[PDB]
Amino acid sequence: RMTWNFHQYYTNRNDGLMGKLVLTDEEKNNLKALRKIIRLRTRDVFEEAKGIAKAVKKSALTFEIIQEKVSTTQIKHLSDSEQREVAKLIYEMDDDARDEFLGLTPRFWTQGSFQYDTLNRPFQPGQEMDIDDGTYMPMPIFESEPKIGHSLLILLVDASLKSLVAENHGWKFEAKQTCGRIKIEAEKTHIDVPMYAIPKDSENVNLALREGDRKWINSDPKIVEDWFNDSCIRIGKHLRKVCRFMKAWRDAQWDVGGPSSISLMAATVNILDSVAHDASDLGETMKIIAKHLPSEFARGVESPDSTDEKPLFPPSYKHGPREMDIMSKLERLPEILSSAESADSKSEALKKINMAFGNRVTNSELIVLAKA
Ligand SMILES: Nc1ncnc2c1ncn2[C@@H]1O[C@H](COP(=O)(O)OP(=O)(O)OP(=O)(O)O)C[C@H]1O
Ligand SMILES: Nc1ncnc2c1ncn2[C@@H]1O[C@H](COP(=O)(O)OP(=O)(O)OP(=O)(O)O)C[C@H]1O
Ligand SMILES: [Mg+2]
Repeated sequence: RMTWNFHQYYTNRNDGLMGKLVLTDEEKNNLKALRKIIRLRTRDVFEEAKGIAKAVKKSALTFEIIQEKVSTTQIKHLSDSEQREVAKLIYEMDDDARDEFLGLTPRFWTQGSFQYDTLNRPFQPGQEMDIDDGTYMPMPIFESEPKIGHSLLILLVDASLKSLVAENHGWKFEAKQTCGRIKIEAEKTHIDVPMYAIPKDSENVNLALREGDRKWINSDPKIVEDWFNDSCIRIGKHLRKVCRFMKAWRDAQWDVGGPSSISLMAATVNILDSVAHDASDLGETMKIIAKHLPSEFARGVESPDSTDEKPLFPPSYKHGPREMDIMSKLERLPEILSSAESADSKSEALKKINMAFGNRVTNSELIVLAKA
């Protein structure tokens, strides 16, 4: 009953997979420095725009003079039509709207894998690590439209990010449906900035959407943060590790694409909550996760936010080529792991398990002969 054991292959912080995935302190500090840069500029742009609104409260300035004031701020890094729109929105505000804007100071909170500590070093060329830093606009509760304006809020956050891109060589701006993004290719890094409306201080946490039908959706990122932290407490310290490993698998199997990180987390928590496993052998634990993921994904992976009816990964009847590919690779994973376990030699064991996680771990002495 001889096997190969991979517990150190997975967990070793020198040169096992944890060692290869976890950011160095310098890398983490660089991301925190990037976050601060964005936060300070967003703060500044809002103070600048408020200064113009303050002037208009004092005196009903002409549109031309408001434009001139806009053009001397960071908003100058938007397009001509975008600057005109900002000036027009400030010109068009009634007294109550203007007073609400003059009271607005954006707040910030990091979400995603930087926040709950599952951010992996990227693997393939082109792949990037990111930090997701949300900007929050405290304002009165609204049903349909806020008393400051979706359009103005997005223009000002865009102005912030674009002003930074203009000042930093090798930085590039990208608009997404749920965020503005600064990409820094040479640093294999981007920062995503989702924007939320919240009350002036979960049902009233509203994510801004860039294009389409709905300008807002109720999506409180703290629901996911709290669910995952609670899950780590409930299941144990290995949950963060196996979530990292499943994301590393995804990065190795797909250059571009694959299932979302949050779908992997949700399915893995469901499996570990409901299936016996042993944290002293994370090789066996990974095999157990891999055996059960196909069924989790085939039925559709539900969001931990119960108010979100949209699945994190759709059920089988809604699959196209991409979802079919994901199912195929999920089905292959337990077979890869099983073959690695019974390989003829340590070097073949390493070669095989690296077909799941990529050729990152090279130290075959992390794999030891065992019985199972
Ligand atoms: N479909 C979704 N439903 C609800 N929240 C989502 C969804 N996709 C992303 N989020 C929110 O955004 C956060 C960041 O997402 P994302 O960058 O995809 O994951 P992550 O956990 O940061 O993993 P990576 O390490 O970046 O791959 C996590 C969650 O609070
Ligand atoms: N409820 C939500 N639904 C979707 N995305 C969300 C939600 N809440 C926050 N986000 C933001 O979306 C970001 C990742 O979304 P996504 O648009 O899938 O980027 P991606 O994973 O690079 O894929 P694409 O760039 O869209 O192909 C991370 C997070 O900051
Ligand atoms: Mg992220």
